[PDB]
Amino acid sequence: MVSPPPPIADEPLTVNTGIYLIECYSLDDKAETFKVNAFLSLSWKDRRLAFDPVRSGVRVKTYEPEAIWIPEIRFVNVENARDADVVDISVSPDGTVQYLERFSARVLSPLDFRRYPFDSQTLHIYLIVRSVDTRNIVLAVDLEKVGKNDDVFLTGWDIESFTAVVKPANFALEDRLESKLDYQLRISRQYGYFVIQTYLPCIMTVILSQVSFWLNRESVPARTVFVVTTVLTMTTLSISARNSLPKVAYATAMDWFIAVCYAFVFSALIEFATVNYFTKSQPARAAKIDRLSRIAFPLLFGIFNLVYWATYL
Amino acid sequence: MVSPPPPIADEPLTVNTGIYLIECYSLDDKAETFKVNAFLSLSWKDRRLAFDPVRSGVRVKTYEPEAIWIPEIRFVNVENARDADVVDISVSPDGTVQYLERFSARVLSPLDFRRYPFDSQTLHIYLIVRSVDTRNIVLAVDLEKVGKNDDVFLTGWDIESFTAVVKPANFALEDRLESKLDYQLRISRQYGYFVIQTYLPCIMTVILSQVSFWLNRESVPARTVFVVTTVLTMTTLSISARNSLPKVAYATAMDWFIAVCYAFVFSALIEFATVNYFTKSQPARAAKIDRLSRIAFPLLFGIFNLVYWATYL
Amino acid sequence: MVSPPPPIADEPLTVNTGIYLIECYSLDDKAETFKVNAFLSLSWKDRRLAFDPVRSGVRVKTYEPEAIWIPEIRFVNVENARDADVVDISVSPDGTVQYLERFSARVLSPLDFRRYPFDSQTLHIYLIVRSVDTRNIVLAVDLEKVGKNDDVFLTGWDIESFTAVVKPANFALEDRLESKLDYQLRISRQYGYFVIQTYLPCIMTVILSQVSFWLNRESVPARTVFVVTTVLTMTTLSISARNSLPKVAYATAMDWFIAVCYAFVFSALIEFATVNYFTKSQPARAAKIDRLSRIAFPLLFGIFNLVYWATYL
Amino acid sequence: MVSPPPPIADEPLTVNTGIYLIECYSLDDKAETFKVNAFLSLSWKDRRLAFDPVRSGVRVKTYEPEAIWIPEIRFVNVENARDADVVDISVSPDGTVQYLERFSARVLSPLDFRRYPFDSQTLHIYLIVRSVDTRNIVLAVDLEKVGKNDDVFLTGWDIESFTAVVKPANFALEDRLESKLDYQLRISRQYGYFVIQTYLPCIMTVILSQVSFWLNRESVPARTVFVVTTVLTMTTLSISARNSLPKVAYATAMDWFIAVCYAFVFSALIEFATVNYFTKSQPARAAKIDRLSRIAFPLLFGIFNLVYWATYL
Amino acid sequence: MVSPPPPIADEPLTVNTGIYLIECYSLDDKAETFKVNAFLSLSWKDRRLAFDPVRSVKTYEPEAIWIPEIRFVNVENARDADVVDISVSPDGTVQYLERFSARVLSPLDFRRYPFDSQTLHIYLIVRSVDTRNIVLAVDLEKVGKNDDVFLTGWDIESFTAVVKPANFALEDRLESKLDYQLRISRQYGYFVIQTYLPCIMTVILSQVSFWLNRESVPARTVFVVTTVLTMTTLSISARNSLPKVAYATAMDWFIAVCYAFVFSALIEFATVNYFTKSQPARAAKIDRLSRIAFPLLFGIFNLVYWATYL
Ligand SMILES: C[C@]12CC[C@@H](O)C[C@@H]1CC[C@@H]1[C@@H]2CC[C@]2(C)[C@@H](C(=O)CO)CC[C@@H]12
Ligand SMILES: C[C@]12CC[C@@H](O)C[C@@H]1CC[C@@H]1[C@@H]2CC[C@]2(C)[C@@H](C(=O)CO)CC[C@@H]12
Ligand SMILES: C[C@]12CC[C@@H](O)C[C@@H]1CC[C@@H]1[C@@H]2CC[C@]2(C)[C@@H](C(=O)CO)CC[C@@H]12
Ligand SMILES: C[C@]12CC[C@@H](O)C[C@@H]1CC[C@@H]1[C@@H]2CC[C@]2(C)[C@@H](C(=O)CO)CC[C@@H]12
Ligand SMILES: C[C@]12CC[C@@H](O)C[C@@H]1CC[C@@H]1[C@@H]2CC[C@]2(C)[C@@H](C(=O)CO)CC[C@@H]12
Ligand SMILES: [Cl-]
Ligand SMILES: [Cl-]
Repeated sequence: MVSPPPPIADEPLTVNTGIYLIECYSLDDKAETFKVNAFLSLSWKDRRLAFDPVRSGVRVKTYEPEAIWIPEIRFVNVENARDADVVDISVSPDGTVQYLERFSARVLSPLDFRRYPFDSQTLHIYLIVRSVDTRNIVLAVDLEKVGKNDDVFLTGWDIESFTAVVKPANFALEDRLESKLDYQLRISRQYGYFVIQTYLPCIMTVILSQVSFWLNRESVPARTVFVVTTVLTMTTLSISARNSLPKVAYATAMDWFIAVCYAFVFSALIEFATVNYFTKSQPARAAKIDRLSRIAFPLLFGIFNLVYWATYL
Repeated sequence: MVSPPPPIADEPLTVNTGIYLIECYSLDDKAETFKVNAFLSLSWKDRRLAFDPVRSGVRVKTYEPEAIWIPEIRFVNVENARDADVVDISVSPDGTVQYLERFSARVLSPLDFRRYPFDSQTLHIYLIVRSVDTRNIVLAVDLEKVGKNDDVFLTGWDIESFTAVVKPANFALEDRLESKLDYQLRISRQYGYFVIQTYLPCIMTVILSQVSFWLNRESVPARTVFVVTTVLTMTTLSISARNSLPKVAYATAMDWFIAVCYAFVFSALIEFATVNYFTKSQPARAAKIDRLSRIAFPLLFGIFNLVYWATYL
Repeated sequence: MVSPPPPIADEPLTVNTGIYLIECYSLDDKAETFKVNAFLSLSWKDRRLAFDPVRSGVRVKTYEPEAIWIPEIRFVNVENARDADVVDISVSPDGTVQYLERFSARVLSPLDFRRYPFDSQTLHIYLIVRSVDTRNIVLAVDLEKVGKNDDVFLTGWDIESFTAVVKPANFALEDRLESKLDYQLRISRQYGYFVIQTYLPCIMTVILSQVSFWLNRESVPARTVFVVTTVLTMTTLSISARNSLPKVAYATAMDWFIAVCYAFVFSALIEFATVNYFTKSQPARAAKIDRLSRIAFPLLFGIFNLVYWATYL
Repeated sequence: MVSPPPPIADEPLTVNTGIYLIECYSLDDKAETFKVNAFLSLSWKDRRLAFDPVRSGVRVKTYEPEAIWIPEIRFVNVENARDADVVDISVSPDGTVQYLERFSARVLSPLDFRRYPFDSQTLHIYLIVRSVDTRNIVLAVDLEKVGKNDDVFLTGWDIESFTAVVKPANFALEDRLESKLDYQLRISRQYGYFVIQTYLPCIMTVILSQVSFWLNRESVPARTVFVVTTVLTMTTLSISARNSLPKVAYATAMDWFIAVCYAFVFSALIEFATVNYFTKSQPARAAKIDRLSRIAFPLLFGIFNLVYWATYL
Repeated sequence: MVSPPPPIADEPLTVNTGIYLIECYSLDDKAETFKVNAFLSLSWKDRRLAFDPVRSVKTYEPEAIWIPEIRFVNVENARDADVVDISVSPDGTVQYLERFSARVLSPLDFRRYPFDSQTLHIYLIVRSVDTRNIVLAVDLEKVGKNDDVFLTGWDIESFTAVVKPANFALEDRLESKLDYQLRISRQYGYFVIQTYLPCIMTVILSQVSFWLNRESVPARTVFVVTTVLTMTTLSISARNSLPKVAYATAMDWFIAVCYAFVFSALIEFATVNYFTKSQPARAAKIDRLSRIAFPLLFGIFNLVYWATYL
């Protein structure tokens, strides 16, 4: 068929859109993609399909997508074109078409890891339509048709809300009008897992590094093993932790925690080296160094943990 | 075509459903997905298709799916629309259509890892049908048509039973009635593998850490090597083990075992540090500490193992 | 079309089947799947297609799959429906259809790792056909049409034989007769690779563990490094080795070898701890322990290797 | 249909091409591939489609691709044939066809890692068309139709520009003329990530290796632990780092940095061995060695870092 | 349609074949597969399609005329092909041209690895129909490869075809098989700096132990033990890149000899330590000789090895 001609001769055709999330899975932090399976509902007026509700003994009548003109609606931030199965098409006596499909798609949406792993994100799904030569087409949001099933889960996340920005973005693209809607899924990460995946190994490794201050200054190899193995452990945990993320330029909150832990551990190494350096000559100085490290380190570390967990919680 | 109109003018069309599991594979603990290949059987009454068994020399007659109306049956908790090959369609003289297809699909079903690796799960397969404007459609379960092939296996699991909840869940979705059935595959994990993957390295690492109490207190480096390497081994086993699971918020039984082992090992480190701290001044105290530790540690560890394996077995 | 009517009115239609392996690749131990690319040949009698060999000056005549009835043959133990390209269809004057297609498929067949890596397996490919309402259909095996190309290889394996069980399994399924053939690919693993992947690191790690008995008893740290590092090496090799297999409940022969090596190494640890425990008081006892160990350990290990390699070779 | 015949009887048909990047993702350094989703716009003259703008009350008129001849345009440096959805086809009264599709494709384009990770690249997308026997076909670039969406991101790169080389490469291939255009996406890597992934572990490992010069020369085991563990750490970081790249023949800037760090650390090992060799006889020599090393090493390292970061920044 | 009937009534129809490599990527050493994207060109004589050039090239759609079913043997799935052109000649000569991509499965010989050369094979095959026997041939004009073809780890020597095909019987029909051969040689330098250097340096490090004071037993223990475990790790790591081949590669030999030298250094340290109190002259002599023999035997070994495999 052809696009619905304008009654006002100069009126844009608006398509009322709605998405209802059925399934949400495969949120890939490294790929910054996730997979979604949902209903897409579109609704518009085409009087050419109108009919008398009394002369015609049918109350609605239903068409197949090949029978009538349907607007070409595309997703923007997606990897391939979605896979969709048309579910239903119902026309009204006045000519109002209500189209309903179920689709799955891999959406590509960038994440802000600065606050990670205490981060919240807004996943975006951009709808777009390109105007034809006969008529301009404009997108709109039917709030009645937006929502998500209750059994929608992201195993690592809390799902806050799924909403749409009602006013669309209309703009020129290659000499035609495009209309783009922004659906927004707000989510916040469940950080507890990482607490026992990285934060505990780091804190315990720092404590282990601090145990060296209580060993006899003359047993140099023991303290060497402690300091060195704790340093290498810190480095390994750092690299391991950053291996979960994409190659982002900035630093995450976990990056800061790990870097400060590395500071404390390397400071323990420098302390061990200084004390050993002063052990023969000036044993009073070395002894005082151990005494102060033994008080300062766990105190500064406790204060640091307090400021950090107070801040990011 | 269109849906069969009701004879009672107000009667819902019920679709008799059945699933027969043929193949079950690719149970991914991290993705909380598994792949299934089975028969789907549907059966309903469409009088329009009735025929004279005598005038028509056929006792059944068979149609192609394009020939007759077939209800749109969808899976809910699936990643993509299933891949199906229609196997057979048999109409009865009275108009009873019996439809049979074979499908494969990737089902997405969440797992409860709290008791892991001693966990049981119910994998769900939700069938759903959406009512059309001419008639409401309702799902039901033909028990004769439910089951699973004997050579169905989950390499890591024992399969208990495959049953269906007979009463469906009917609800409103985007202004239409939907009918949902819940097929339930009950399975229980075979934990033995993990016993030799994680639990043994942990137990042996604890014993190794305890060996340090029997080394001469003056040979500080040896005990340092024991304690430190055992601590780092415990940390490595913990991280490694938790790397097999999805980012669940809670803690598994394995988490508890590993955490208690880590408690014992780090406690052995603190013991070595205390003994070394009291070795020059008050050697009687240090000696008494080792004397008691050699009895307490393996005893508390044996008791703990008793409570744990007694509980989770 | 429709299925060939029976001449005996009560005679089952047999389909003569054959598979000719062209390519065999991607044997996945963890997934218990492999990919196969082969010929499938079917042969049956449809009198409707018969013709006079003299009146018709053609010796065979060939049809397209859409032209004639073709039996719906399905694989059982497969992940998706196969991908098939029809190669040829030739009818005989008497009505004998010979159909030939080339297909690729991902077959799922469980492996028995108990004897691994000295294991042999039977990979299964189950063919099946479902009876229609007009006639019962039964599978059979045409040995002339079974075989494999000589350049068929599964890297890391010896291919013994590819045969078929001639008598099929006929059984009732959802009120219809099904006919199932069992094609069997017998293979045996090439263990030599693992000899240099796991067995040598273990044997050398045991020898290294035994070196500790010859170091001076007063150099406690050296022996500590030996015993501890060798123990951790054993643990690492065990975990690494079991990482190649699926989560099987049982233990493989490699598992037994590694476990016995761990027994010897941990026993060397206990020996080092005992000798160190008796080094100050009763130096004769410790000396005797080292003296005996230096003979017993490598002897018991040699005998063990003798029994093991004698058994599994 | 067939291609538009030439008016000059000898004139080549040019197709005006444009690509508008919508989505850019999955830049795989190891595979040297990336995935792209964009608009492809083609424009050519087919006087067979001309029409009177007055007799025909329409100003453009739009066709389906099956209705009219469309040039076979292929990508060269792609893995599979692209996936395209035709978006619009608009003819002008003069016969000017404007075709617009949206496609996704996996482009294969080699990278120059010599300056990695301080590298810039030009990703190429080569368009090509093969001439038919009725007419030669030539490609051209419509600058109005080239560009990229503002929300185009490579989660690790700065995108400089997306341009086209206007003069195409025309050449003979298998006895027909081929016409090839070169679209060029210029990008430059964000190296900061690697600074904290590899460069910091290396620098800290070097400093740690230098700490050994300040330990008492008599505590030989401590210095041994330092030097040896730092050497193995350097080796591990080197291998790990090169594990991110494809098997390129040449050496990267990171390769040079790591190799120089390895030089400094192994030189620290040789220094420790020499000092230990001269510790009993000629302690003055050993002392002089440590005294000089403590000044030389960190100076040569500082200067080295200055030249390196000055050069590659 | 049906296959072209023979003019001699008993003559086989030959199909002139050619492959032109456009794209070559994803050579997987572990899977022994590679991916190829190329032109396939076929040429044969069908007089039924001949025509008077004066009364009337002319081009058909593949559905319009009979086209021979040509299959690849050593492939995982059937290729994906887009027909590019079909041109008939006045005499009936059909020239068909398609562009295809396929994942070819071809075994590699790792014995000389990583100094190995390989011949990747692409086997074409055609099955004879009941009306006529079909035989394959090679149109040299139609064989080649684009210049910008690269294997990101290999030097490409040549791409040629064996002109004489292999004809044989398969399930009661004649099959005709062509062997296209892509000769390549591996660029070993990467492995030179991935494994061989860590091995050589690990051996040197193991040798440093002979110069430490014999009384400092723990230091030498650290050297020997860590160097041994490093050797083991490098061996396992290296063999993790290859399929589970039965035989041994040249890298296997280099790593095995390095392991021999390192474990020999461990045995030397243990012997010296065993004789340090009683017979210190013997231990001293052992170190004296070792310090000369080890680096000499190792240098000579490297000379023979790199001389041989280059
Ligand atoms: C920072 C630097 C010099 C600059 C690089 O070579 C790195 C070393 C690391 C070890 C440091 C050394 C400076 C002197 C220190 C602090 C010694 C002292 O207490 C001096 O009395 C003990 C450890 C030594
Ligand atoms: C907990 C803390 C201080 C707070 C952090 O720096 C961590 C260390 C770890 C080592 C501990 C130390 C406190 C004092 C201990 C218990 C010593 C004593 O028995 C003193 O009698 C031996 C080991 C020492
Ligand atoms: C097995 C056990 C007890 C049970 C767990 O606590 C683990 C320890 C590990 C260290 C063992 C100890 C038993 C006594 C041993 C063998 C000592 C003796 O030869 C006594 O002469 C040296 C090392 C000691
Ligand atoms: C390079 C070489 C010989 C050649 C291989 O066996 C490797 C060793 C490594 C240890 C080196 C040795 C040469 C002599 C050195 C430099 C000793 C000296 O200062 C000599 O005064 C200390 C460490 C020794
Ligand atoms: C090969 C064997 C015995 C057989 C297995 O238990 C493995 C050990 C490994 C350590 C070897 C030992 C034999 C005796 C050696 C060579 C000692 C001597 O110099 C003998 O004087 C030092 C290291 C010892
Ligand atoms: Cl579905
Ligand atoms: Cl393309």
